[PDB]
Amino acid sequence: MHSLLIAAILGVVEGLTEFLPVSSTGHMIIVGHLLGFEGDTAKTFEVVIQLGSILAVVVMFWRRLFGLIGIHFGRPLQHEGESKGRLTLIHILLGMIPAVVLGLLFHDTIKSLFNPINVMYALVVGGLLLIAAECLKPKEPRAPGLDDMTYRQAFMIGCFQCLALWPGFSRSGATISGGMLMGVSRYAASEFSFLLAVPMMMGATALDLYKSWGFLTSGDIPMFAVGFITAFVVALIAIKTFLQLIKRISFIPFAIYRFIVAAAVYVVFF
Ligand SMILES: CCCCCCCC/C=C\CCCCCCCC(=O)OC[C@H](O)CO
Ligand SMILES: [Hg+2]
Ligand SMILES: [Hg+2]
Repeated sequence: MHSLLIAAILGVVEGLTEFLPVSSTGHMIIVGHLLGFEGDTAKTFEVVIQLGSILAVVVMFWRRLFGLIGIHFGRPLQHEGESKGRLTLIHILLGMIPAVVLGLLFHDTIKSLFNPINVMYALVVGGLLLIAAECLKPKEPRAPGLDDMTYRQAFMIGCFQCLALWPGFSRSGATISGGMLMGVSRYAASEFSFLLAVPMMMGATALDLYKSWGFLTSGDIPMFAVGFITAFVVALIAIKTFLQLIKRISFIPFAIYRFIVAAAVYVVFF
């Protein structure tokens, strides 16, 4: 069946690219164009399989996420840092504030940048940003572990998340670049962007799901669900592999891969 085969393909695409700094949105417009799945019903499909990849972070950081909102499951939480500090909900809130304000104020304007030419630019520019963060970051990270992050690092990563409102720029790309430029290690910066994505994306999809709720029907449920859990399985493999891969690899190959994806956006759409 075409409808479910496509749902599984977009599902693997979403689950790989959503948290890799490679622009899930960019990959979605190419593949959706190559599959023929591009209508209003596709943009609502591609936002609900985002919740699938969301759930993966939720599963992977279950005990950490609940500890931030005050629910400690009767065991000490695992410590990830060189200091006696602990990531707190304030870190998350500072990481959310700038992009929330800017995203609210400029909603209509942001929506009008969803062109394929803007996504092409955001792939190149965000790749350059990754290169710059890799070239400019300190020799010795100030926050080697997630629990070493400061309010200032969290807030600055939060301002960098405004760049993510640029369609194609990749939320994880913006926030990991900012993290490394603020002396956060690749690993903790990845971890912090995944944690930050949870409130960000769950309010993003909820917002999109409300404004686009009219499209959903009874028959979407088969398609909407095959993509959802595909994005969940793939994201769980992607995130766990990425967190182990980035320990040894840098972001240069992702930046270069972004440039190849930019070329594809031009080949496919122009
Ligand atoms: C859904 C469309 C496809 C999704 C696109 C995914 C993006 C990956 C692109 C570039 C990263 C390349 C880096 C990953 C390759 C590393 C493999 C490897 O073996 O490197 C490990 C190294 O040996 C350490 O010890
Ligand atoms: Hg350099
Ligand atoms: Hg900002």
